[PDB]
Amino acid sequence: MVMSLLGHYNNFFFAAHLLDIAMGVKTLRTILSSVTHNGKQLVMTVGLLAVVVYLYTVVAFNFFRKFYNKSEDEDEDMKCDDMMTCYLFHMYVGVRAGGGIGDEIEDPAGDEYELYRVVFDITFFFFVIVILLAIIQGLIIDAFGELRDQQEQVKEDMETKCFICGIGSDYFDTTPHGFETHTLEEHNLANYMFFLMYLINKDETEHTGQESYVWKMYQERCWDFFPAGDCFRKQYEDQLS
Amino acid sequence: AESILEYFRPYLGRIEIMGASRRIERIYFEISETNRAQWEMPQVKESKRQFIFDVVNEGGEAEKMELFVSFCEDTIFEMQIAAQISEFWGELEVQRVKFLNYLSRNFYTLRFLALFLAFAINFILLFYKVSDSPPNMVYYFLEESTGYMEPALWCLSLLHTLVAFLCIIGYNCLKVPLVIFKREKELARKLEFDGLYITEQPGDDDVKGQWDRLVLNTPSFPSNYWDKFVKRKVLDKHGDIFGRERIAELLGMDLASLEITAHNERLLTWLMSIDVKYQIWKFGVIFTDNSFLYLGWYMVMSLLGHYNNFFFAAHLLDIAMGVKTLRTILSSVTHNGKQLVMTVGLLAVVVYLYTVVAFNFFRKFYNKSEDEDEDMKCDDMMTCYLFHMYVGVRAGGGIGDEIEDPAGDEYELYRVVFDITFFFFVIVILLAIIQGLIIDAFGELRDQQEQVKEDMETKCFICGIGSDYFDTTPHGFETHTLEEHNLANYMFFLMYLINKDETEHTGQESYVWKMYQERCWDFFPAGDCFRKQYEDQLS
Ligand SMILES: Nc1ncnc2c1ncn2[C@@H]1O[C@H](COP(=O)(O)OP(=O)(O)OP(=O)(O)O)[C@@H](O)[C@H]1O
Ligand SMILES: Nc1ncnc2c1ncn2[C@@H]1O[C@H](COP(=O)(O)OP(=O)(O)OP(=O)(O)O)[C@@H](O)[C@H]1O
Ligand SMILES: [Ca+2]
Ligand SMILES: [Ca+2]
Repeated sequence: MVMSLLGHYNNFFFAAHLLDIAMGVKTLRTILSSVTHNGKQLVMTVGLLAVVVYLYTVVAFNFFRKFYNKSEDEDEDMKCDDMMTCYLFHMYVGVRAGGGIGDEIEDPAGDEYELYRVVFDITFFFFVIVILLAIIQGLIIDAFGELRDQQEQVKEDMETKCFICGIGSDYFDTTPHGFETHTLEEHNLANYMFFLMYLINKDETEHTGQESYVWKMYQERCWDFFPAGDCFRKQYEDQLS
Repeated sequence: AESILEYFRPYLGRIEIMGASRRIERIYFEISETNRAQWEMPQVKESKRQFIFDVVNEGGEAEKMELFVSFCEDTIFEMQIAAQISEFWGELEVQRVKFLNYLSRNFYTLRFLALFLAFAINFILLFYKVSDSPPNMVYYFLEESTGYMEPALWCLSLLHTLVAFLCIIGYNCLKVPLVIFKREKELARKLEFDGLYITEQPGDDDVKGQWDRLVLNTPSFPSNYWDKFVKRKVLDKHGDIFGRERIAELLGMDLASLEITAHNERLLTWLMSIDVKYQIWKFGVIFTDNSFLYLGWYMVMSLLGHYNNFFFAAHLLDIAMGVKTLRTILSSVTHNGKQLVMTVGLLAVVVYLYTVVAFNFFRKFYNKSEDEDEDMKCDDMMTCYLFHMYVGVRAGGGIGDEIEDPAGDEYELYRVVFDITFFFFVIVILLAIIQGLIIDAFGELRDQQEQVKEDMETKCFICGIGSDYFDTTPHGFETHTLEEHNLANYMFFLMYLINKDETEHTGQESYVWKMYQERCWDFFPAGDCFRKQYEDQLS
C-alpha cells in the first residue's frame, strides 16, 4: 500500500507492483520455493567467490603489475597500483569474462614469466569459472529433486496407512476394497472433527455414557482415546467378522 | 510411594542383557548426578551424533558391538580428561598447571579469535600502493587521511602471532592426550589377543604398524592406557609356547626372574633422567596428525608475517575449516577427487591428439602473425600444444574462432570437420563431465543423511528388531528405545562397573564383568527384547 501511495508522487513506482505474481500465481510460487530452499547455503557459497579472487589479486599485484595496463595508446589505467582496483578488475571483469582473466591482459609471449602466467590463468579458468559457478548452478538442480521427493512421501504414506491407527494397508486388503472401506467409514478424519462440533454444541446433561468419557479426557488434554494400534477388526477377527 | 519414584528417575538406570540362563534379563543400578551432568554437553552431544553416522552408513553388523564398546571407552577417558582441567623453586610450578587448565578450558575461543584478526589484517592490506619514489620501487602503504592506520598494523601483527602460538599449546594439552590413548589401546589388543609381534609379523607395509616396533621395550609403554599390567599378561600367555626368555626380552622386562621382589618387598635437578625412546615414539605419532599439522602450518605463516609481506592473505582459508556448513559443500567436491583428476588428465590427451593433426595439415593457418614480417605458432610442437590449451579450451567457441577463415578452396571441408568435432568433444562433452561430477556428488552426499536417519527411526540399534513389531502398543517403539535399550544406560553401566569395588559385584554384574575382560560380546540382546520373550505368558 505504501508504494501505491507514493505513486501519487507520480513516478515509476508502479513498476514494482508486478512482483506480486510471485505471491499471486499458484505454480510460479513453487519454482521460487526451490531456489529459496537453500538460501542459507548459497549466500555462503558466493561469499566463497569474494575470497578466492582476493587470493588471486595479491598474486597479480606483486608479479603481473606490468600487464594490466588497460592503458590504450598515449600517456600510460595501470589498473594495478592500488589494491582497490585490481580487486575491482578481477571481479567486475574477472568472473564476468567467461574465458578466464587471460582474455583481457597482454599476451604472455614475453620471455619473462611466459610459463608462470599461463599457470596463473588456467587455474583461474578451472577454479573460479567452471567449478565455483557450477555449484551455484548445481545448488538449484538439487533443490528440485529435494522438493519433488517430498510430495512423494506425503503421497506414498497417505495411501498405505490409516493415519489414525497406523496399521498398513497390507493387512486390510485381505478383503475386497479392505483399505478402501476402512479409511472411509471407520476412521475418516472428518467424523473425528464432526464429533468435536457435536460435543461442544450439545448440552452437558445430555451426554451418554461414552460421549461423557471422551469429554472429560478432552478437558484434561489426554489423548488416550484415539485407537492408535487397533481397528475393531484386528480386535474381533477371531470371534466373528 | 510417588514422591520417591519421581525424585529418583533421573538415577534409576535400566539395562537389558542375556546370558547364564540363555534368557533375557534385566538389571538396575545408580547412574549418579556427577556422571549424568557430563553426558549432555556440546563437546559430547556431537561426538555421539557423528559416531552413529560412522556405523549405520560405513560400518558392518558383526563388528558393530565391538566398535561400539571401544567408543564407549574413548568417552570415559574424555570425561576424565575434562573433569580435571576445570577450576622460584616450587612457587612457579603451581601457577603453570593452573594456567594451562585455563588455556585448554576455552580453546575454541582462541581458535575463533585468530579468525577474527585475519579479517582485520586483510582489511588493512587493502590499501597498499606501489611507487618508484619514496613518499626499484617501494611499497608505500596508502592511508585515507588517518595516520594511525599503519602503527596499528605493527600492533595487530604481533598480537595475531601470539594467539596463533597459544593455540598450539592449548591443543597439545587437550586433544593430544587422546590421540595417544587411541593408539596405546590399539596396540595392547594385538598382543594380548593376537600375536602381532609374537606369532605373526606386520605385513611389511602399513608403517603405522611398523613404527610401533620401537615402543615395545620402552620402560613405560602404557602411559595413558588404564591397564598398566599388559606386559605381565602377554608373558603368561605366550611364555610357554614361545621362548619365555625371548618374549620376556622383547618387552624389555629386565630381571624376569627378579621381577617378583616389587610384590615381595614393599624438580629441575635430575629431570635429564627420562626416557628418550618412548619420547621419540610419541613425537612420531603427533607429527602425522592431519589436524596438528594444519594447526602448526597455520603458525608458520603467522611467523613469516613478521617478515612483513602479503602472507596474512593466506589465513582467510580457515573459513573452510572454521564454518560449519561451508565445510559441507567442500565435502562433495572432495568426494570424487580420485575420479576427477583422471578426467582432466583426459583433457591433456585429446588436445594432444588434436595437435599432431593441425601440425601436419593446418600449419598455414595459425599465423597469428599480425601484419608485417610474418607468430606462426605452429612450427615446433611445444607451441601449438600450448596454443590449443591456453586458448583452445578457454575459447568457449571451439578453436575455429582464432584461426584464418576456411573460405580458401584447399581443405575448405577438411577443416570445418576438424573444428566442429573440436567444439562438440572437448568443449561440450569433456567439460560437462567436470560440471557433472559435482551434481552427482550432492545427490551422493544427500541420500547418505537419509540412510542414517531412516534407520535410526526404524530399528532398535541394539536388538535390531524393527519398529513395526513394537508399535502394536501405543508409543511401543517410543517407550522401548527410551527405557529398555537407551544407548546411554549401556554406557552408564561401564562407568558403574569400573568405579565399583570388585568384592561388591552382584550375581549379574560379575558375569558381565568377566565377559568384558575376555572381550566376548555375547551379552548384548541382539535378537530379543524381553517383550518378544514373555509375550506369551503375560504382558
Ligand atoms: N481418516 C483417514 N485415514 C487415513 N487416510 C485418509 C483419511 N482420510 C483421508 N485419507 C486419505 O486421503 C485419500 C483420499 O482423500 P484425499 O486426501 O485425496 O482428499 P479427497 O477426499 O480426495 O478430497 P480432495 O482431494 O478434494 O481433498 C485416501 O488415500 C486416504 O488414505
Ligand atoms: N538405544 C537406542 N536404540 C535405538 N535408537 C536410539 C537409541 N538411542 C537413541 N536412539 C535413536 O535416536 C533418536 C532420538 O535421539 P537422537 O539420536 O535424535 O538424539 P536426541 O536424544 O534427540 O538428542 P540430540 O538430538 O540432542 O542428540 C530416536 O529416533 C532413536 O531411534
Ligand atoms: Ca444425563
Ligand atoms: Ca561378594
